[PDB]
Amino acid sequence: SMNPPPPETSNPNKPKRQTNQLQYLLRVVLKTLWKHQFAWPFQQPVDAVKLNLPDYYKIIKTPMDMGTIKKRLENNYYWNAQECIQDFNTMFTNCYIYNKPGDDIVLMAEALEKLFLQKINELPTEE
Ligand SMILES: COc1ccc(CCc2nc3cc(-c4c(C)noc4C)ccc3n2CCN2CCOCC2)cc1
Repeated sequence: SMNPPPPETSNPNKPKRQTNQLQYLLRVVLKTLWKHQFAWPFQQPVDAVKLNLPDYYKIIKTPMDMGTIKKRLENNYYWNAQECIQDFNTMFTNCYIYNKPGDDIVLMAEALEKLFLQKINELPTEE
């Protein structure tokens, strides 16, 4: 029932670059969701022990959270913008898999995902 180690956030064996899309992903997308009233449950890995979720890591094999995404962006862990977009999508999908329609956390994830999609709509073009 213990938690796994958190996802990696710093990659020493990978080159680094600054693109307009990565700048938007941190400055607009991540920062807009991070400041939202509903952000706390998504700001660090799910602590299944503290929250009394013993089957969480039996069901969710690709955990992801915004604290991880934020550190990945700040650390230039991503080379392609799509790597970051897929991490946001994984985070929302995990919430939907584990929880039920009508659960408060699901409504919160749905509101954050709608906001994510509104901001992704204006992602700049690839170089
Ligand atoms: C006692 O252990 C903790 C552990 C983490 C946190 C951070 C906030 C938090 N993190 C959460 C993750 C989830 C969640 C996600 C995300 N995916 O599935 C589940 C299920 C749901 C709710 C969460 N909440 C608020 C929970 N409430 C209000 C705070 O006291 C506990 C009850 C607070 C307390």
